[PDB]
Amino acid sequence: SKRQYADCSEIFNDGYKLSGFYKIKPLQSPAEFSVYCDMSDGGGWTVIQRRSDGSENFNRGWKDYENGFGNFVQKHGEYWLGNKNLHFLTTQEDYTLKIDLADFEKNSRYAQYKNFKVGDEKNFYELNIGEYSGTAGDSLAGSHQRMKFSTWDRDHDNYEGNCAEEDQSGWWFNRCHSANLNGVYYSGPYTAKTDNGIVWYTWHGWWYSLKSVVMKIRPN
Ligand SMILES: [Ca+2]
Repeated sequence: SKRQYADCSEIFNDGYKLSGFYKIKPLQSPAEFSVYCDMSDGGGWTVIQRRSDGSENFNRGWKDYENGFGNFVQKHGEYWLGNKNLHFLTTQEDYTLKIDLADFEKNSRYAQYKNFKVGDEKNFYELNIGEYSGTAGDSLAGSHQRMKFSTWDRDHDNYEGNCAEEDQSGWWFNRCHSANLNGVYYSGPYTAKTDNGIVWYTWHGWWYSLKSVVMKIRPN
């Protein structure tokens, strides 16, 4: 006789108002897992990805991105929740995605997308996003195309080479000059053979890497 919570909004609505790591288990997820719950923006945000200081290596393969990786104890650690957990999370409810972005110049923006859904493994964790809102600009647009997740070892992009092999990261890739929040952690402006930093091109360039990123979700 144990109690399980489907996501962070159920935790917040049940009276837990403190931000931090909690155990949740989406309905069809076979096992519970630790997740960061951000309770500060009206409460009940389940953090699915975080970028903070460049500590974690995001240049991983398919199964690493499938299972999740990174730090799950530190308040400001970096992690990727995991594509299978993303699927189980988003399939149990209709969710809004919020992306909080910050600068190396004390500035912040955000983007919000309705109807955030990640498909199952057989469909390559396809990304579904709805209408855009916010202040960062919509960098996930080029009703959006339905793109599949790609890693260096599993190429599912619309580019001839391997997008994920060049950006050293997994993402829902289309053509590698789009936004990528799992890119290499640089300090603002950066130089390389490709734009493989953490980019939100509507706000900063394709050659300015952001300071912190928080991708979180909450029911609709
Ligand atoms: Ca390809």
